Amino acid sequence: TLPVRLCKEIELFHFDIGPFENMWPGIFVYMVHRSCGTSCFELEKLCRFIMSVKKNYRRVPYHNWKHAVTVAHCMYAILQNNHTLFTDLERKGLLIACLCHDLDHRGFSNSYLQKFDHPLAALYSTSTMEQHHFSQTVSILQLEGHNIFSTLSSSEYEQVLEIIRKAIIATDLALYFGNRKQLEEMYQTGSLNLNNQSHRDRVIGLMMTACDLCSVTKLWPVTKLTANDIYAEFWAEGDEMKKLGIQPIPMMDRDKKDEVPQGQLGFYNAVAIPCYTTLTQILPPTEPLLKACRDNLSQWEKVIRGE
Ligand SMILES: [Mg+2]
Ligand SMILES: [Zn+2]
Repeated sequence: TLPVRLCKEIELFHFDIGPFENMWPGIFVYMVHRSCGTSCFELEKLCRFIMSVKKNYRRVPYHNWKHAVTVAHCMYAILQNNHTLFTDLERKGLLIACLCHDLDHRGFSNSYLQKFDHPLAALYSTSTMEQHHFSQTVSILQLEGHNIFSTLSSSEYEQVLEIIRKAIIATDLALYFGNRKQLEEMYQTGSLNLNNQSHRDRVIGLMMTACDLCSVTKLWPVTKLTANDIYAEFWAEGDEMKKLGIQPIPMMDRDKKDEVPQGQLGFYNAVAIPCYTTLTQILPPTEPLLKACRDNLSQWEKVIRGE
């Protein structure tokens, strides 16, 4: 059972799962139960699926089990605030996609894998890791007793894997820039229509980006602690790059730590602030995410100024 104090807190966008590690599997079950009913999946199947998903996140500093549940929780808060707008299969597909979105991540970006001719880059040309994370999701669903979508029809089973596949591919940041530009135009003119499937996929796509970057929408002490974990992974990539005779970008160079506040400032102005601004225009109840992002942009502007 979930403690009473958490039941109120889990609904809010700023909830930090950080302090409840032993409760993360149960928090995911509670979010699924609240989002699509107590008989959303056969409980025994769901629990085996969750533990296998947990076992398939590596012990890397950032793209680990904790990140998967953080992203899942952010999606739950979007779905709890945007009732009736999402179908039952979408609510169901999106929570699973979020838990699985970074499965079997090795702490290396697509650029490294594409630059050092890694076997995964030969198999998957673009969105290299995201195509591997989707493959890991399908392999897990196909394990004995792990098929949580057994109750669905053929038509429904193939729809949910498609919601999941597009959702996991939308977590490739390289695709975010164009997707947000198209949504921004559609909204400003008045073309945006959620009944059109292509628009829906785009709206879901940006929700996946919002969820995946939600460490920038927590209270400042949490945002700062997560950033140290992201950088430990980025700096470990840059160290391998140095060993292979390639000077890494500043963001992955541990000798360039002093550029972090300015790098953070640019990531908020170019990536995160526009993401949550566009999301807020389409889904007004998601406003707390933009407000929290703005509060952390102000904290980074304070670090650079010397406050
Ligand atoms: Mg990812
Ligand atoms: Zn992620």
